[PDB]
Amino acid sequence: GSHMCDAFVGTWKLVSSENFDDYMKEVGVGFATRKVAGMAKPNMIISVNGDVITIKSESTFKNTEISFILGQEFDEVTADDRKVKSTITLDGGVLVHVQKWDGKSTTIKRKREDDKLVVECVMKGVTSTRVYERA
Ligand SMILES: O=c1cc(CCl)[nH]c2nc(-c3ccccc3)nn12
Repeated sequence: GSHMCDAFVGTWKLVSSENFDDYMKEVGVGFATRKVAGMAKPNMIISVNGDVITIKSESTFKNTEISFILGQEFDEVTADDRKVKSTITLDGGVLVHVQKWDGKSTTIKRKREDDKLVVECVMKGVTSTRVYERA
């Protein structure tokens, strides 16, 4: 077993969002993508197999999947079609995901809080909070 498995593994559904449109604006997502992505109610599937973590997002907008080893940079094509260099670490029980592209950076933190999995996305000074519960 691991901390990761106990905390995060499973299937999660989006229950609330705050400031997601504003976050996407800051990131540079265009109007039509923001509108359609903002309507999505994704299920997010986290699994662990050895050192490899997989995060899969299924929605009516886009289905995405990343697999990675903590601390090891990888190339990620985001749902909004940015080509980014990503590194994900586990810091004090929080999954911290940094994406770098075009001289820009954004950080996505995923943590447990009570029965929720809380996703905080930060771009410059703008934060969006997305709350998931077990499916
Ligand atoms: O709703 C979002 C938005 C972003 C980045 Cl824009 N990333 C993200 N990751 C997740 C998520 C939620 C639950 C489990 C795994 C991942 N939700 N989520």
